This record gives sequence, C-alpha cells and structure tokens, in this order.
Amino acid sequence: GSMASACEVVTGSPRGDSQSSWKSVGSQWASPENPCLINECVRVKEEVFIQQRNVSCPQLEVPVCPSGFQLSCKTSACCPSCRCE
Repeated sequence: GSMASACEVVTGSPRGDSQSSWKSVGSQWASPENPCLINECVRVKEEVFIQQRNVSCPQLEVPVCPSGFQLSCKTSACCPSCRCE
C-alpha cells in the first residue's frame, strides 16, 4: 500500500533550512514561508494530504463592550482581530 496516516511537512528557505517532520492527520499550523494560512493535514477516506486553507479569525468590527473599554487590536497570525479590554 505505502499509504500514509501522517503528512511530511518540509518547509524552509531554498538554502536547505527546511525542517522535514511528520505530522499525523488532524494537525494544523500556519505557513512560515508565506503569509499566514492554516495548513490542515486531512485524511479523506484512503487519501491523506495537506489542505491549504486560510486562517480562522474574527471580524474587524468592534465587539460589544461597555463604554470605558480599550479596543486592543492584537493577533498572533496574519488576520484582523480587535478585542475590548
């Protein structure tokens, strides 16, 4: 068969600074080389591949908080995210 239950993640600079490591399906991470996107290793019946999907983040609209809050735009990944402090 030679069928995988894990994906081989190898991403890095062309110099050979790429880190190849196996992630079991169900693993998600952000694209390091590119802008930010969520690479979701999916197992579809007997097919196992990396699904290139975009990052999940909230709307840029201001969350409902009482006057006297501090709007804090702060996110870990490439997306819009502002919370009320």
